[PDB]
Amino acid sequence: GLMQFTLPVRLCKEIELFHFDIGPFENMWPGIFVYMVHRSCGTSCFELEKLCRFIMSVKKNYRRVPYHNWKHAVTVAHCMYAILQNNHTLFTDLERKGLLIACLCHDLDHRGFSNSYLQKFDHPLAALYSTSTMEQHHFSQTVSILQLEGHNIFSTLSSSEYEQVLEIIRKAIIATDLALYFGNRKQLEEMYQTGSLNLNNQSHRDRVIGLMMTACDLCSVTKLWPVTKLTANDIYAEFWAEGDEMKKLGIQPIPMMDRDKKDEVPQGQLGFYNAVAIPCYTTLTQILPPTEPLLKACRDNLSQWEKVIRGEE
Ligand SMILES: O=C(N[C@@H]1CCN(c2ccc(Cl)cn2)C1)c1nc(C2CC2)ccc1Nc1cncnc1
Ligand SMILES: [Mg+2]
Ligand SMILES: [Zn+2]
Repeated sequence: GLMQFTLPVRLCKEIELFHFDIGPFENMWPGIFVYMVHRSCGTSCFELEKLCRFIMSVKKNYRRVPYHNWKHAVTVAHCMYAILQNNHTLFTDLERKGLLIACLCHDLDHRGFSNSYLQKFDHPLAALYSTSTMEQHHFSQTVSILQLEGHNIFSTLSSSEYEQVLEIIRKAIIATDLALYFGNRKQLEEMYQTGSLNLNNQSHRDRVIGLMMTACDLCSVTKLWPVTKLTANDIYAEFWAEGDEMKKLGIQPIPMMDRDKKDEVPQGQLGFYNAVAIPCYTTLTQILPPTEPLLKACRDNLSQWEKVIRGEE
């Protein structure tokens, strides 16, 4: 109860910032996550013995892949931490609880392959879940760990609140299917621009949480250039491996997943910042102004990718 977590001064300061990198010391990441839950939610939110055990079962069920790994799970929870800390009054006690756990669980048991590849490969998960194939798997894994013994971190909630929080987490994890981002933002854009957006509307709240999850999921594009640059290597490591597996199915992959088409990556990143990233943080800033630093950082990396094409690096 009186056992606070405390980080070194540089991390204690820098972890409040949006562009925070959790660093290469894996054994610190669980403590970083418990510090964030304590500040963002409260020392009373979770039983420390259960949370710690929950955290370590989740870690175990992430795989050793270049990008969609344990570090990504924690990085995505940090972004969600920063948003909730800068938007202090807007979110309920169950949301702040649900959302940090949703972020940590969002990519449980990821194999480094897109939904497309599972469909074309005719993976068993594709027959079980026809859309948002991995995301439904991710949520299924989350429920599996919650139900392990001594892992029910929500055991103080009423039966009804417990159902609410698992509904928050399900929708939250499904929203990280990028296929669903495009329509979600467009609907939020119109609701803002016609001025009919309404945070008391539960249908509206879900969409906003959906956008927050995309924002957090893509947050490697909102770091200082060196972190974003080096994370781009890990993502394409996964992309190029999948392309190889596409070729093995007798399918020429899209250039994004073809390693013989590295030259085209800089231009591919512009399209992505223009088509996906900037629109995502713009709309998010419009609905939550104190998230503006995610937009600024995103623009800074977009500018850096233009410099790459101009041969200045
Ligand atoms: O870039 C991403 N998608 C782009 C789509 C088009 N792109 C493309 C097109 C043509 C060529 Cl020839 C090369 N590439 C790539 C990306 N996607 C995801 C989720 C799987 C959806 C997450 C992060 C991402 N970027 C990222 C950048 N930096 C640090 N971390 C992640
Ligand atoms: Mg995912
Ligand atoms: Zn993810």
